[PDB]
Amino acid sequence: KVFGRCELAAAMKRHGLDNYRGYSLGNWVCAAKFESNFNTQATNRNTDGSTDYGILQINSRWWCNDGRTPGSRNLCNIPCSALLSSDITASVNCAKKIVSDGNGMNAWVAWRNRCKGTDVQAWIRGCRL
Ligand SMILES: [Cl-]
Ligand SMILES: [Cl-]
Ligand code: NA
Repeated sequence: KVFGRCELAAAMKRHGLDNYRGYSLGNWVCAAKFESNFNTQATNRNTDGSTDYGILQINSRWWCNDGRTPGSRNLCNIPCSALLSSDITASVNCAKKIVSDGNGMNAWVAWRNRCKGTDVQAWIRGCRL
């Protein structure tokens, strides 16, 4: 699924991401924009042979099982394919674990390089939320 901006905002807010670990909704929408362009089916292969999945490009190196990242972990205890679903529940529940592991949203490189320190509230402006 390719979400609209406000559509995604509302889904994330419903799942409790707004202000989760102190990160306002616009941070999460900005991270999704630049990680996946709001597309739940986005996938991208990493240098080390792991793959990032879904709207928040969650990495198989640590967080999900894809069967093709030798030596990896599955800390969210899910198949990576669950992160491609039109229903973002699995991506949000796993992102809450990632953002809690110590480095907050710096876990997402696109958030650090394209959202951190910007007007992230622009990402939810206009939304009836
Ligand atoms: Cl915000
Ligand atoms: Cl933090
Ligand atoms: Na894995």
